[PDB]
Amino acid sequence: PMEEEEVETFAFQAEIAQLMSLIINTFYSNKEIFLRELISNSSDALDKIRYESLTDPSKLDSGKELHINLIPNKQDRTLTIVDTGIGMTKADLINNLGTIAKSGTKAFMEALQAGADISMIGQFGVGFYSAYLVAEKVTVITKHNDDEQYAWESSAGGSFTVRTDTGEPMGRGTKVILHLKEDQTEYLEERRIKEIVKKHSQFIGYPITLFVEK
Ligand SMILES: Nc1ncnc2c1ncn2[C@@H]1O[C@@H]2COP(=O)(O)O[C@H]2[C@H]1O
Repeated sequence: PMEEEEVETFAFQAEIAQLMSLIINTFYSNKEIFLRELISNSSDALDKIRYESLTDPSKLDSGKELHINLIPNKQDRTLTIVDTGIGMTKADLINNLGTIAKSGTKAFMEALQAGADISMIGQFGVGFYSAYLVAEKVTVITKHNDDEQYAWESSAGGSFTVRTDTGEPMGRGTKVILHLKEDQTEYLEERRIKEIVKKHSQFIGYPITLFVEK
């Protein structure tokens, strides 16, 4: 019997959409920073669950260990960043990843046309969009204590979708799946992945594990 599923389609805030287009349709050197950005956010989410749980231990019922996994997959050209942080609720997703204006956006987009490195992206608080340096399509699966597991997704172009996730239950945390663009498969190489972790994500304060298929 046929399953039904609710999809909600949202427009990105105008300047996000401008920023997203700028990321996708300009050449940038040094695109490797995208991974530093996503580890940072897991690091943030990880600090959050750690602190929130000192207030309330039961918040770790969804899992005690707080870590980041990196999962490259050469068959489907996805690199997946997994954390056991606080996760995002449906409203966390909609507000935080595209809906609500960010105050840095205009300044950063002026900083790029003046010729700053896309490295600067973190300090303007629009670092998540660096995913678009290397990915044609991003999926975010997220599970917060206070909420059901949701999937956000966007091929840029002005829009993203949210829906309840029907895939594997995660427990608590965030899964960012980068569907990588063809010319960017280097971020599937465990050599390359190790290189950039050690270069840029040195003193994130949670263990990081790379899983290599073979
Ligand atoms: N891995 C993650 N876990 C929890 N929340 C996240 C994650 N990635 C992004 N977010 C939310 O998306 C937001 C984007 O801007 P900020 O990094 O300031 O804050 C980020 C978080 O609020």
